[PDB]
Amino acid sequence: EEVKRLIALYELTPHPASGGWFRETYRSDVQVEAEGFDGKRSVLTMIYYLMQAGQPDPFHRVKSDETFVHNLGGSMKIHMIHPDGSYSCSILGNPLEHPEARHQVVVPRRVWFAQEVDGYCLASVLVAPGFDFKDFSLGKREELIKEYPQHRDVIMRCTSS
Amino acid sequence: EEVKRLIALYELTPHPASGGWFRETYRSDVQVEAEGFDGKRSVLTMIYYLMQAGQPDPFHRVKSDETFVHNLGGSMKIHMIHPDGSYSCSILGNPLEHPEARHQVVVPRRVWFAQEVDGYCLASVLVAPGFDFKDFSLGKREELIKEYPQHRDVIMRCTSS
Repeated sequence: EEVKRLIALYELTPHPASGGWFRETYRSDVQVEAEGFDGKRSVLTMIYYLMQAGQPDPFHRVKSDETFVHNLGGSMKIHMIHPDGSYSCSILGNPLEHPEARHQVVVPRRVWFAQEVDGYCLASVLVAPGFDFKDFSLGKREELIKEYPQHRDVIMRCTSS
Repeated sequence: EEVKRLIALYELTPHPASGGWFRETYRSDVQVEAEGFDGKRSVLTMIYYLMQAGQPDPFHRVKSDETFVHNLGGSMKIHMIHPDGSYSCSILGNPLEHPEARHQVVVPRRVWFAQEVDGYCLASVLVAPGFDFKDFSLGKREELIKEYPQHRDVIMRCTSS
């Protein structure tokens, strides 16, 4: 597989909280303070992230804008549920093959998001201020359905029991 | 051309200080203070940047790490001259086609750098702290040769008279 060659070359490993493969490749020396964050943070972090068909990356949330950039493969569907209860969907990919896709997608801070692919996709994902486990939340199925009953179907598909 | 379709779709325009095509697509709301910068700065900025054969992007320098990410096309050669006078070269591209190329390249703050391609390349380029004209320097041919006489050849090729 091309997938296996990519995993070997970029030295990726299974992601604890999801279905894909990852590695953190960069973490900035420069540290900054920001309102709403508990303590100092790196200004920027970057990973590789690779996904396959059949396993969604379940709903999750952070305190920073998160920037997705397309490297190789098919399209990636990014689901979003905003604070006011509205839902949207952005397509990450190559517009020369898929006219409504784009090479860059930014998901706004504090939005609940999840993703799925039809083939495989290799992306680079960045966050600023930089990633810290204290700023991260994994979504709970029953709590999400309680808050957003109008989105039961998509929530069921992109969460664990 | 595929190049012309890309310019139209992503709405790019000629870059003032170089040979390629660009547009700033993202600029973070969050502002931070950092030692060595004159005043507050955005935490992160992003552009698209597209290059063609025959025109180099001439030597230049900034105060932040700069992160290159490969989207489409052939390989891109990134020349670097470090503060201690040493020279290095990184290849941005797809290792499935070009075994020594990589999809991500980070150039360290305060390094003089330039680039060239053999075909065409579309990349996404990010900087943190975010870009501000007061942090930017365009290299002068005679001043660069005075400081780094051992690198006369490459300097001649990647600067204007």
